[PDB]
Amino acid sequence: STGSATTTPIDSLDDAYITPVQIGTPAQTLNLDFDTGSSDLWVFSSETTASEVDGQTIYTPSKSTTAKLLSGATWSISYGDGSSSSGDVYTDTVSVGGLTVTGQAVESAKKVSSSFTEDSTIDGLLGLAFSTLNTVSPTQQKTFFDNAKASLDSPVFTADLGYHAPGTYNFGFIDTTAYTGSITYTAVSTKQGFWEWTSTGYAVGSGTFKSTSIDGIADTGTTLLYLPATVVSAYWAQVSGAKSSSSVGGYVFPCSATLPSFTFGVGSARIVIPGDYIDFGPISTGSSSCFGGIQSSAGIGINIFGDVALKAAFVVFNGATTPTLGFASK
Repeated sequence: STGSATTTPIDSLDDAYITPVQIGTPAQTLNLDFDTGSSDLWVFSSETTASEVDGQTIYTPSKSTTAKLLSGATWSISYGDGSSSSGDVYTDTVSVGGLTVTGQAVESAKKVSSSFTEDSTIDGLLGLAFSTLNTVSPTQQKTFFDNAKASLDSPVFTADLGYHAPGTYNFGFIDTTAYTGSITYTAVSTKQGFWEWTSTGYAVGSGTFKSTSIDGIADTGTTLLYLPATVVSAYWAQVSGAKSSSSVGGYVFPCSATLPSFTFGVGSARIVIPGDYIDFGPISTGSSSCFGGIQSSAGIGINIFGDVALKAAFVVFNGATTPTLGFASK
């Protein structure tokens, strides 16, 4: 089997992307944030504290003939940005782009933090990291991909995120028309539960590529590219007027600047992020100061190849017995 679904930016900055997902019988379609940095599929629901719902579409398990309550089970998750959610657990039929998993754990939110409430466009998350990170207790549950894997034509999914445009998540096949040149594959460590890999270096604009190992995670659920302070400083030093602002929370630059590209290494191959992808717009409405899309990972504890990096590539998440990542230009 295979699946193919379009993913759409939630706003004009590509802050996140939403993908329609069918849950239950008859189908209830919710728009979920596919997150290769986590491993819970959780939704706003009929059980979510009413005051914490503001415009989201909810899953109502009592209207699904295939929903089953997982007796006694609970879940509770906290994300890197300080957001969180928690609740109880159903299993139900879940379909993505024509690919159906029966008995998928669908985690129903009883509580969500303010950032989730305040985002009316995201109806929940669909985790695509390794199932070892799943937060269901007492017994951890499998991700959608983990459950689908054996049935897929090939044990893979691909992320093809657009810049200020829709893109695609495919399951079970590689669309050879969706990228230029060849896909370079690189090793993955699953030790921390992420799609963790080692980039071979970087370049700033037209500068010569610096060969240096940068361990980090491929994370579709993180907006920006978070890299070591040395790398990030080297980038912003090439932008006139750029500076790190503790009050704003990162590097800012004059909105009139022409941003250089940023290149990261995948083995001997190179992915070039155009300068425009690094512009996240005015720090506040009407400001002539803009927020940068490459920021320091110091204090996160891990480097994160988020959407700013991933949307410059066609990315293969290879879930074979020994997982790997592939990157191609496009």
